[PDB]
Amino acid sequence: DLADRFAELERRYDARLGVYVPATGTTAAIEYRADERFAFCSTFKAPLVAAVLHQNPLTHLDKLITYTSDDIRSISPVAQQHVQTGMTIGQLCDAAIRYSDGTAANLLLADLGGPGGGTAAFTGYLRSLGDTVSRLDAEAPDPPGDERDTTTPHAIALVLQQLVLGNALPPDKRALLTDWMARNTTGAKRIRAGFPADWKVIDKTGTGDYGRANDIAVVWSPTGVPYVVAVMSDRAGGGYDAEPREALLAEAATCVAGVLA
Ligand SMILES: *C(=O)[C@@H](NC(=O)/C(=N\OC)c1ccco1)[C@@H]1NC(C(=O)O)=C(COC(N)=O)CS1
Repeated sequence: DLADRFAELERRYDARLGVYVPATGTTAAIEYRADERFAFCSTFKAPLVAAVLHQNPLTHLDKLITYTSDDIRSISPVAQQHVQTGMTIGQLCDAAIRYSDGTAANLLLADLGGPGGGTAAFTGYLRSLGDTVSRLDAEAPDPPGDERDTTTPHAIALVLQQLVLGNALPPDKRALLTDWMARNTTGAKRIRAGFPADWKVIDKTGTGDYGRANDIAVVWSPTGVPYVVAVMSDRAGGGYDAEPREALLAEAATCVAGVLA
């Protein structure tokens, strides 16, 4: 029984854990706290890039964006390296997904445009995909329970499913998004750690205060059967400085993989 295993992990890591895997041909949906709200953290950057791709011709990826000192307000491993030259939209998408770059995400939000520095248009994009649940309210750089900047494992899984496996994006734009997630550098110790090496994993991570650790993935079996895996967690019991625990997500993913293999 998965629910007992998930509950066991919650006690181990003094955590709240949310899990959703959408149903397939032969597997029922896996769900644990799947309709509870958890902070997006950086996981919004995957649908954000989808929004930017959708909104523009593909050659918009070549548009150079300039930025300066006061735009670097959050963890931005790539954008800090290129502040003196600027970065193209394509480079920003790359950084936002593969390095979870905060500045890159803010600039992409600004590119999408509109009220709240792009957060309203980003939320509008999710609504267009039938997601009435998620909301983005602020930029990089939220107390536990607060509904601002939250999604649910259920909602974000269905969004990722449409983006990667469905037809939310035309194939050419879909492949750009899928490739960036495939080449992600931040996810080795999360969902990836729970699935055997002969399963393909693409993902976008999220990490925050109050022990927040997320990962959203699409995985493929050795025979090419895809599954969407959304795992979210926080550790409110440790306060603001509670350490995020990647191992919680690795273990949750291992339990899921055991059911799907
Ligand atoms: C997105 O989740 C974002 N994280 C942050 O910007 C955080 N603090 O600013 C409010 C934060 C808190 C703890 C760590 O960062 C970026 N994303 C990610 C990510 O995992 O996607 C990280 C991850 O660090 C890892 N791998 O442990 C930090 S920056």
